Amino acid sequence: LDHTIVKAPYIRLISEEVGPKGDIITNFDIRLIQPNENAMDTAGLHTIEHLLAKLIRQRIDGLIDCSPFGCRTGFHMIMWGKQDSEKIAQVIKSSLEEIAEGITWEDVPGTTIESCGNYKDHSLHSAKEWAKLILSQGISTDAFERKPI
Amino acid sequence: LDHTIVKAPYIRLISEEVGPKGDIITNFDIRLIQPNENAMDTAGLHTIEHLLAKLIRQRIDGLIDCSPFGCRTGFHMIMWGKQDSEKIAQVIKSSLEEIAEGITWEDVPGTTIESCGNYKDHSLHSAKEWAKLILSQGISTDAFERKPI
Amino acid sequence: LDHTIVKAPYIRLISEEVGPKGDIITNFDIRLIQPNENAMDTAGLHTIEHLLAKLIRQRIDGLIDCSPFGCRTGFHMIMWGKQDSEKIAQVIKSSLEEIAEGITWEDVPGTTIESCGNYKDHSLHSAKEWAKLILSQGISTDAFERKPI
Amino acid sequence: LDHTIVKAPYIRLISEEVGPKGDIITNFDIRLIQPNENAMDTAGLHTIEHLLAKLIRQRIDGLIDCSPFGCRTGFHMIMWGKQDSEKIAQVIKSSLEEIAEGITWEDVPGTTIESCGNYKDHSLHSAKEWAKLILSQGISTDAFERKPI
Ligand SMILES: [Zn+2]
Ligand SMILES: [Zn+2]
Ligand SMILES: [Zn+2]
Ligand SMILES: [Zn+2]
Repeated sequence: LDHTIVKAPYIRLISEEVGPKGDIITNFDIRLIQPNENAMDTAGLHTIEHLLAKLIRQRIDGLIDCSPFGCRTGFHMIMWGKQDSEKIAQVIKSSLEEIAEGITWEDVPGTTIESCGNYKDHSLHSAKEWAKLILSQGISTDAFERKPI
Repeated sequence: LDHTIVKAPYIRLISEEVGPKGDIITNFDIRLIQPNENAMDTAGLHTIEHLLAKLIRQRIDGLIDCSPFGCRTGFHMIMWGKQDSEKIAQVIKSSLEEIAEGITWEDVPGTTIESCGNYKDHSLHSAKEWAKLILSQGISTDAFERKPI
Repeated sequence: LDHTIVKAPYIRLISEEVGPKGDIITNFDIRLIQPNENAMDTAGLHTIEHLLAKLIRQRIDGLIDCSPFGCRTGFHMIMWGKQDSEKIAQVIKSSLEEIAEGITWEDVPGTTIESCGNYKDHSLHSAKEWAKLILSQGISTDAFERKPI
Repeated sequence: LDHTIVKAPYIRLISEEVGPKGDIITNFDIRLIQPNENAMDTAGLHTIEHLLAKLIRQRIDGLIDCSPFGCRTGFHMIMWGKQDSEKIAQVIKSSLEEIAEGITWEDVPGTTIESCGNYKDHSLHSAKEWAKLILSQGISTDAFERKPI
């Protein structure tokens, strides 16, 4: 991927893989922030990871994992089956809208020393303001051209 | 998982997943740091993420993804097929040893503004030093008892 | 200073600088975290920095600045005039108790986009939890020998 | 200060304080990054803090302290004696030009486990790239109007 030509926020299919018995696994680039222009702080990124794990699964089947990028500009989404980015775009948009306006502290799973490996590094405040910032730019179903929604 | 009773560094099989056509996937908790005692800085975590993606693929097949935890105490690793924590521990130990000694700056893939979403946030110094710190503690095949390899 | 042999949390006087006309300025190392064993996440550190600035001024005059170390293990405190490392200890301890016990979000100053240069990177959750952790280890008045206030 | 309308990078005199014997201390806002649009990662910020400490002293007298902002968009600079925002801008510009081109790993002070409280969290690569990015935008002598030197 040439990171200098994409336009975030976008949803991008990274790859599809076929297992031996023929199951398909799709990998998605969920870019929340424009590469090299900004990066999410660890606390909000961490809280958004916990929330997205929950919210996505309420909205769609087949989620294997949703882990953040080391570069902190988004999330790697792994799913069973072919998926297509417009459905994924709507799942992410809807989830972000819930984080922006709906989630309270008690809806954030795993914020104790027993259930999380860095439980101090959380921030609902950061997650809500990031979600709002990301939503205000529109979620595009294409990475190279703006196609919001 | 009770993060208070584990002993890091460890490799722990999280789950095996069967897809619709019977294909097996395995998810691994690659725990490099004791939960809630410390956390990797973003720069070294990011460089390690890049190097692991390359080093793991050189040593084993069927890697689907290896993404850092939002808590910054390790990596979530996903593979095709049944795998068991013993061979994964070896692959991880061997990769960390190469980071610790062998690797130079030109061996780190994706450190340019075109190839990476946050290309400034890298540190080979950090990656090397973290690698050696983790190695010095030993990599266990069990999360609850020290069984180093 | 040899960071390997200090015992944190501690307060340490670093130096007294004398002005051109004889005013004295004192520098303090406020070490909240054991060097190289851990480090505070940016959001907690940022929130604590906002709170400390206000809370310290409620308790003592002559504060010139209280800035976070680049290493994220504590704060640099600059004060007008000669000052006692023991009274500094009480002022910090008293401040941490309030963050731990009696601070709400509305009591954190400068948490808006107009008033702070990274207003999303805040966490009262992190600040409160770190303050509790620090207080429970005790604040020493000496860097090399546990002398808790 | 209204952070929404400043135009970074800039140098801004925050305040002068007088001591009982008539000594002047000047405080500066060294804003390297546009508030709320981006933030320096900890490693780059940490390495720059170590370098700015020596580089500034080689160029001007009276430096009391140069500490990072908790918001990670710049540095707080404290000096003996009367200001000169234009002269301060020149020193900062000159120091950044040195970081971008003249500094090697061995030129960074405090990068061992004895001499630094988080010695793994350093990155010459990050410091150099940030220094280049900042210089490409120009250092203004006025926070509100671009007067780049
Ligand atoms: Zn967590
Ligand atoms: Zn990257
Ligand atoms: Zn702030
Ligand atoms: Zn340092």
